[PDB]
Amino acid sequence: HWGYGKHNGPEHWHKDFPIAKGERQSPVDIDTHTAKYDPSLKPLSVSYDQATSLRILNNGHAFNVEFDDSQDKAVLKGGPLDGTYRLIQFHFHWGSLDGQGSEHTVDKKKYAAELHLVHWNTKYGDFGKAVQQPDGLAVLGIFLKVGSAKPGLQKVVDVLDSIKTKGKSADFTNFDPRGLLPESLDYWTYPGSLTTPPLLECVTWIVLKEPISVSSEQVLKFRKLNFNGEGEPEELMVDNWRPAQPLKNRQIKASFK
Ligand SMILES: NS(=O)(=O)c1c(F)c(F)c2c(c1F)N(CC1CCCCCCC1)CCS2(=O)=O
Ligand SMILES: [Zn+2]
Repeated sequence: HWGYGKHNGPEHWHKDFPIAKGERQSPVDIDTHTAKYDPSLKPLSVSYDQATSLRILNNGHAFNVEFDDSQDKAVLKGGPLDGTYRLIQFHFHWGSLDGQGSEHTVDKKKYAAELHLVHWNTKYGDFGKAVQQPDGLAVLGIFLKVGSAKPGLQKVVDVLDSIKTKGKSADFTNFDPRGLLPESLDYWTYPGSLTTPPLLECVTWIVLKEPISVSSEQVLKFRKLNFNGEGEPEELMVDNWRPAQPLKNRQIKASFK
């Protein structure tokens, strides 16, 4: 029953998930002036050359591209991380309008969408164990602005009509997530949470400074998806973002000056 509506949206989630009011919730606004450059932060190591995509799923929240995570095929290392984190899936959040849709904001600026590449710390053995740990996940967040198309996004765009409604999936092999990355891997980082229920406080967030551009047509195709299942009243899948949460007793670090 949680969702993004008037009667079941972010404002309501604390009743079923009291951690919603916790000490390390995400997303947050990234105040670029008060983020501290940390010269000890390492470059991010994104190793996606052996990624094995399997499937794309509409789970009633977003669309989700899932990978084989039963071996170290696509991993994230370095940056603020001390472990080796395996890619399990990516998904997006987006708006009804080009001027909203991101979860994180930058100096209060909202982007049209935000890509989340989810990785789990291999020292915990499975994803289900990892989400129970304060250093279980590392989510790489990438902003999307509307402008020129992103060619490496088009294969995703093109399959969306085959997963229009909740519970639909489609085979999605040989997708290369390197086509979704910007030129720079400069980043901000802070400790936070899942941005959807169950809102677990298990995530090291790494948000890239440089957005990617996508076209107005690419994001318009995201907005054709449905929150509902087939045979139910149509509800367009838009505005599936949680707003910025209190930073509380946290410092956002920058890898760059
Ligand atoms: N936004 S976020 O990056 O913090 C985030 C996340 F970190 C995740 F790990 C997952 C998310 C999710 F958003 N989702 C959304 C799911 C999470 C809970 C299970 C199924 C219900 C829909 C929402 C995809 C599955 S998931 O891979 O478990
Ligand atoms: Zn997300």
